Amino acid sequence: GSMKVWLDGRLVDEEEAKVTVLSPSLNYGFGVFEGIRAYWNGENLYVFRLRDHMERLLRSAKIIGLDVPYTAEELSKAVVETVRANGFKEDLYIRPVAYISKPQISLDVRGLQASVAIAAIPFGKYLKVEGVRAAVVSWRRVHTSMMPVMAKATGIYLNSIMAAVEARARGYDEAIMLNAEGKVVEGSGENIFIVRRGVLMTPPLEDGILEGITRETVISIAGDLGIPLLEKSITREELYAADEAFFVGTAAEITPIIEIDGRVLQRGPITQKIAETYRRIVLGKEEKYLPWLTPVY
Amino acid sequence: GSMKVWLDGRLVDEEEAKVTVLSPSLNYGFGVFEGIRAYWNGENLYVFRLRDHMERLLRSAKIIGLDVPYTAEELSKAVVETVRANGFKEDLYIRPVAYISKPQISLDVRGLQASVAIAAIPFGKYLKVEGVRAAVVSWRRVHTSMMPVMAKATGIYLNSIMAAVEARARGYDEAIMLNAEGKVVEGSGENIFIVRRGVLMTPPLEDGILEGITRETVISIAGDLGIPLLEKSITREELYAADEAFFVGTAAEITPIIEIDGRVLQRGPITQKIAETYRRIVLGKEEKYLPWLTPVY
Ligand SMILES: CCC[C@H](NCc1c(COP(=O)(O)O)cnc(C)c1O)C(=O)O
Ligand SMILES: CCC[C@H](NCc1c(COP(=O)(O)O)cnc(C)c1O)C(=O)O
Repeated sequence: GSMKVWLDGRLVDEEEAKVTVLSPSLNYGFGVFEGIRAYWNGENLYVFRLRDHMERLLRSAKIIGLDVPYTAEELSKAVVETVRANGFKEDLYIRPVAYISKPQISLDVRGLQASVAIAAIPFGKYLKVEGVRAAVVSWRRVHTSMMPVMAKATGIYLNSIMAAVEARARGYDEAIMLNAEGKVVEGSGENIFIVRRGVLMTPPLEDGILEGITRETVISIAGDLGIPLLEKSITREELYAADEAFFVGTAAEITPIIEIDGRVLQRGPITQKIAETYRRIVLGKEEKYLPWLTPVY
Repeated sequence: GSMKVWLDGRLVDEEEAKVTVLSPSLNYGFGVFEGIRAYWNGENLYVFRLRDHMERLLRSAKIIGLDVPYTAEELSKAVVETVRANGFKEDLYIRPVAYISKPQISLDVRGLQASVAIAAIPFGKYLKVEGVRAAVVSWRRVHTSMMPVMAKATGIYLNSIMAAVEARARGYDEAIMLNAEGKVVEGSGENIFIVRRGVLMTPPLEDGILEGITRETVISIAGDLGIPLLEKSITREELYAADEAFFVGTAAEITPIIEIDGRVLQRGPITQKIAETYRRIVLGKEEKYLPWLTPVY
């Protein structure tokens, strides 16, 4: 067992895909990354919303001032080449990461050129498919006036780490974070939805959350299924009182939340319908959505 | 030209001191680092407050939940061995960095063991010794309720990057950041002092700043010199109206601020006295302080 990894145009062994410990990306949290799934349906391997993830990678890089010298098209091709070169025929999580490979102590990162690495890794479920127990954590989500939280920027994730570790140490599966204004915004690595009186609600972008591609997927799904949907701020009380709640994300997929700070919630019907639909979409069984699947072979 | 670098007990070439691009330290800003100077006085090479920096490295790691399997003593010896092994006889900036060397997508970083790398690099002045022009930037310093800013934690520095880049792009030498409550707290990589009516003032730790070892040095210096000193919050207006102001830091040393957002300040007498004293201290000419100098040879 040793898989290949794309790195600035070249396939190398995992063991050779390394960056100097003096990199300002390692020292100062200055890079961007992505999370992309590929699903095996029995007949092919499909990368889900590949192009969308690669355009977001570049939006992230533009947001933080990182120069990524590749286009979204190149990056997309790179993913396909990398999955091929390994001959995977199973569910993958794909990690592109863009970082500075030059050693540099100076915070002045102007004019640097990012490298990109892409790894593909066998991956099953991230959260219990039957539902997870969640805790609102003491750590607040980092705020837009301090760090650009809408970007999937590496240094921001120290915030997600504090959150994730705190919930897990206390026995739970996942953290929920509030923003600076006390609104429910995000799991450590998931966007969040609740259902209240048959309306689906998810915090708006302006609340300071990652603009998740799963989130966006679920918004279209709700459009198709005729489920009324509001992008509206959510408070802790609404979460405690929700008829249902669930997390969404590339790794997380669609996962029900069956407990929040000891308050029990049903594994609910809207969650279930959305989870079933999303599975059909990613496995290639919904014709309308095939433009979002990139065949590897 | 190729220098040696300490890495988990072993001296290796810079080119071999590399970490997998899948490291949660690279992907999620989860590590800690230090900044340590060594000064050449003509007769020896002295590392300044080595032990203090290494104990802070470990406080940082304890703060963010990173397990560093070395003691401050070991880390100190490592620095000396590394400077020796390179045979430097000149001014150095030393970068220890503690990070996770295992590849890992999961945010669950519990139970991991950090590696440490230590590099030493020739280094002269960071900011113009005659004084710098500074701008209060649009980016706020990250807040304690979101990230542990008192630690020298890698992912936090994306905040310092946004600040430093913004000031430099607009033509200035350095950024000043306000905290969430609007108080002047820190440069992108410096603590800040002002002098108002002959009293030296620097923001208190609780304002959300790095507990700088230079800052601490200057507080003792002021004690010795009989300069009244307050650890008190500073507002923008006080900075505009200061009789003098200056930045301090390992890299920065003691640097006057001669302009803030177009408002001119004198290169002042207290700044000068503190800069002259600090130089004498680090070059070994002040007997009282010799316990803070570690001879390399
Ligand atoms: C492992 C870190 C989590 C990681 N990010 C997913 C993620 C999301 C949802 O984003 P999307 O639906 O675009 O996947 C929301 N919020 C955060 C903090 C995330 O990490 C993931 O790649 O799934
Ligand atoms: C290159 C990043 C700046 C870096 N940190 C120094 C530094 C200080 C002052 O700390 P000390 O006096 O302990 O050095 C204050 N504040 C910040 C944000 C810093 O980066 C330095 O190593 O000097």
